[PDB]
Amino acid sequence: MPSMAPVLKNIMPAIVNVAVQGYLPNRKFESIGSGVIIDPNNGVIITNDHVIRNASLITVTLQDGRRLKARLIGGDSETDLAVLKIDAKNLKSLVIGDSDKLEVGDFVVAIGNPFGLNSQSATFGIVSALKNFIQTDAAINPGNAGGALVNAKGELIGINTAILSYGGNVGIGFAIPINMVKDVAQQIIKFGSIHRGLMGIFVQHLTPELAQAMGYPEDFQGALVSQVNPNSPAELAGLKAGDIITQINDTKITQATQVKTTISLLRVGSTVKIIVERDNKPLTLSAVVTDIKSHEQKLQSNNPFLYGLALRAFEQESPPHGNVIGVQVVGASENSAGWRAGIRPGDIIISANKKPVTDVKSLQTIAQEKKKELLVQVLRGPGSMYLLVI
Amino acid sequence: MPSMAPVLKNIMPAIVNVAVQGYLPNRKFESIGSGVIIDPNNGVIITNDHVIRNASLITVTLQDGRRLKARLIGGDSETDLAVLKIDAKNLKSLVIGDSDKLEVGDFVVAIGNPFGLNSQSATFGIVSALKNFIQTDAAINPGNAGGALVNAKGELIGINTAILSYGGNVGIGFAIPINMVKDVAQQIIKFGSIHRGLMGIFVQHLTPELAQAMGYPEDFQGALVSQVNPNSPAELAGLKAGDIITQINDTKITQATQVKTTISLLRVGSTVKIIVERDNKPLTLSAVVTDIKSHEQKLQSNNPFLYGLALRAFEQESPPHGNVIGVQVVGASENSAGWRAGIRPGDIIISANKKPVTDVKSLQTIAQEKKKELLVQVLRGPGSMYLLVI
Amino acid sequence: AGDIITQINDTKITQATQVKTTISLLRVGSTVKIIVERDNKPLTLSAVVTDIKSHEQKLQSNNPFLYGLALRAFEQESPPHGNVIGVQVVGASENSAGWRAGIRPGDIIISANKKPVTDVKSLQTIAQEKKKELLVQVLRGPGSMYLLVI
Repeated sequence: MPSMAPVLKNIMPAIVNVAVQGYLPNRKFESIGSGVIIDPNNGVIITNDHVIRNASLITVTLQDGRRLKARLIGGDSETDLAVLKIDAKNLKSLVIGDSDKLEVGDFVVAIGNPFGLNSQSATFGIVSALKNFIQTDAAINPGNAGGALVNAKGELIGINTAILSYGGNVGIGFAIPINMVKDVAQQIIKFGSIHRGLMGIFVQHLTPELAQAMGYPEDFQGALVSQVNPNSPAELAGLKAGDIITQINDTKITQATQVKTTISLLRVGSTVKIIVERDNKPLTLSAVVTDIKSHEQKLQSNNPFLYGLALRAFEQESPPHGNVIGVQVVGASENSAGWRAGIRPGDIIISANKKPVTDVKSLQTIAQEKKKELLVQVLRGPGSMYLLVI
Repeated sequence: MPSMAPVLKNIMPAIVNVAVQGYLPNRKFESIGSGVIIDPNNGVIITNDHVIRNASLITVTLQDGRRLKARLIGGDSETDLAVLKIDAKNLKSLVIGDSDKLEVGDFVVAIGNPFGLNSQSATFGIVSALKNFIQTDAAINPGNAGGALVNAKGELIGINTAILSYGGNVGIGFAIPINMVKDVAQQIIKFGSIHRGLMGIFVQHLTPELAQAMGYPEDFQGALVSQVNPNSPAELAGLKAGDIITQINDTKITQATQVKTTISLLRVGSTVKIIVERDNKPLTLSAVVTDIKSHEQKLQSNNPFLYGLALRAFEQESPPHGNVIGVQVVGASENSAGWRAGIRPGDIIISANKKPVTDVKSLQTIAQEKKKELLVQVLRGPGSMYLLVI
Repeated sequence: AGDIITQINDTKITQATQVKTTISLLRVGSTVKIIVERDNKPLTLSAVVTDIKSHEQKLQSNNPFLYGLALRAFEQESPPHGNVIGVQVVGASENSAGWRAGIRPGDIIISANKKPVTDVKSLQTIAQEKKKELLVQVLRGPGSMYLLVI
């Protein structure tokens, strides 16, 4: 007779309980979930960042009734993963699969603790879709989070995370593929965390309708680039709106949504090779993943007194003033060095450092002048005002 | 290791998205569901009539991202099926199974798009019951409608349609057996639609309790005939209340509910052989499926001025009138040639074409008289009235 | 504009609302003889009636994809873009060729059919290239999207 016990038996202790206590800064809360042992010797354990979030104590419980105090090595919420360490020895694991060999229709068993139990719950199904989730109809309910999704030979291939559904299993659960898991695990393990980078690209799905419309076979495949922001690594590398990304380093691109998932795993400083069909010619591009703090910080020292604004040219007969000629503020970043000194949306900058301000460029050449402050002169409907922008 | 991928791989593109837009005459609505390709060369596609209903545009999307405009060849709601055509080529299919070889306990995979996705969702289970539905515990949620239910060798054996359950999968889904599907598909394909017929039979389930009670072994099997309406094909063929239908053309009858499902697939004009145990003697009967419009229309020209009424004999001392002798209207079809001329329920027809009207037969022999109108004389409580029935 | 109507065909015209009543009665194909005052010089004109739905068609035809959308030159310094230049879409008919294709009012069309858009004319120039489609590169806030208009 066929059975899934022969493999499940060896591997259950690899899966653990994860109970969590604490309070949310916006109330006490107990938050129960699951977890997996990926380094029996160092006690390295994986779980969902959402389970352990806002924890003071993280109690793990293995199969043998051992209740252990756990420590959070590091935990990225954007991929909703967290690494854990426990100082007990005599721990078991399971082999770590390769999520890329998985095929829709593969059999699959989810291991976790939905609702209560203290030893563990296992449930059966197939792989139903690949996205960056894995979809499965193997049951997954509250408490399954952080637990294991293993293949027909018992190899860790996924960490179960979400359901679609007043939310019972319904037959649609989501797990992160294990390849991703290894990837974020070592980074967190190693650097203690993940530094995400910027690119300066916006990317949309290539409809055959589109591919064709740009002179391509209606089964050409890739991700259409709609914008490339200026002074962004994407543009340094020499990318352009219109380009179709076909390939990023190793990964092959057939959907837009892939580009974001390949990249948002790269450490700051990572080179990324971008193969990009452009006007039927193929051209390999290299871009550097840079620091989202420094980059912001850089454009700020680049465009100094004027960063965070949205300007335009203005020419109007306006009582009481007469004929207004300045630049018009069309918006203002509330944390902008503009807004702080007083500039609100709607204002007309008709002067700066006692010079006449005509077009947007006339104003920028004035902020060009090396000083510690911009002395700006604004209108605000019927009345004016000077404002000192530092 | 065992797997369902080896077969699912070849057959997924056979299944499609079906999005639908429009408004209900009783509001704009988007109505998403699924669909299957049963003629890769002619682009013949099946789905549930309920998905495509009230559509203006029917957008299909195959696996390769091709978004196609679709046309409704024809669609029967009573079986909730619809045939679709699309003018693209390079389409794949799957083999069409035989729903009659299926056996409770067979493994089975449902393919469709519950909720969003644009490529497709597949889910596993067994065949749980046969009814005219197929029951399965393979997951089925909103958006699965119109999609495929295939057997352990990947052959189309069903079109998933309904769930039992604020309605998630719960493990009880319904698909129409494919044999039925072929049947309605060609008819719609061919004649562009299905003309359902009349019989004039009412049929109930033969309890052993009943079978025995009519002098039969308590494991005799069939459908008990409770009524046979007059001038109905059932009666022409020579059927009778009391008879037990054992067999209809090819099909073998073991439940009542079968009779309705075998017959409501027959084109107007179809002969239907009915084998029927009667007083322990077997007698084969042949009946003709006739037109439900003409048949109504026929009884109407048969019984002319009196169709749609429910009459009875009446003899009462009634102030102010004295002793009333007429026929009593006990009801009236609101769309009856009676009701329109004025006759309401409760009326006493005490005369017609200036002759005395005593018993129901006395009235019918008068409507017998060939003319263009019946001049009828009614009472209505304390007062009377003449009414001209055309 | 600025013309004063004196009479339509034979019917002389003494009031403003005379006109609308006179016309709506005329069968389509007829040939109206409008006589008009322009700077004290009376002038006589020949114009031909046509059907409303038929007309609308002429409007949809003479302009392939930009029908139903109000348009004006755009220039602004706009994070995260830098200095945007394109034509801004002011209004987009509920049933405009573009509204179907995905356009919403507000969008700033920086390129069409792979060519840079600047003034309003440049876009139409481009929209007259004898094509099956218009591929419009819009901006929407801090975001870009490509649209195929048909």
